[PDB]
Amino acid sequence: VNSFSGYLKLTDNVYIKNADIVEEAKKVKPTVVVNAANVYLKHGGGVAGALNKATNNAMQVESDDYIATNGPLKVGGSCVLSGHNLAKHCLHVVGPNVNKGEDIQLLKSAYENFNQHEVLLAPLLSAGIFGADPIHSLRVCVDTVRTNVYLAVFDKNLYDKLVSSFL
Ligand SMILES: O=C1[C@H](Nc2ncnc3[nH]c4cc(F)ccc4c23)CCN1CCF
Repeated sequence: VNSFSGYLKLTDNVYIKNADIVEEAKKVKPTVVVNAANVYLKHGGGVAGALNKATNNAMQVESDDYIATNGPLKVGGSCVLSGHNLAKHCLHVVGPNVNKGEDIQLLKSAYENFNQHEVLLAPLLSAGIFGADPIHSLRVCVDTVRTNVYLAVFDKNLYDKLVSSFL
């Protein structure tokens, strides 16, 4: 039993809700919140900009030190950093950004990072400003993640479409 509330159950391990991931993280304080990161951990907009803003820019400060030490992530890769006031940990995961021409096949590799964590609160990878089809992202999530994932979808219209079209 966990503290996630109001989710629709899609499969044995995947759950979905129309929610602001920032507000959901602040309420649940999950062990792991997933960020929709880029390879430079520049949290300017989308989910990343919102999460970082909620940390009062502490996420960005920590991320800049991470990059200065380690260099950029790979597309499809991830790193574990602090969750600040939102979660114990933040798993920064880089899905391909279609608006940069990145290979959508890397979306499966991106979701594989979730399997290193027993339970996660997450957005749909490569959705929103990353330019991928969210219906496809949900399909890849369900077919790749085996651990327990609680998906927050900000847009109510998109949420209803994701549920109604789910196979
Ligand atoms: O709403 C969503 C889903 N992403 C989110 N899910 C949960 N919380 C979120 N907070 C955000 C804050 C932002 F500035 C930008 C995006 C999100 C977001 C996936 C695609 N989509 C439609 C429009 F992008």
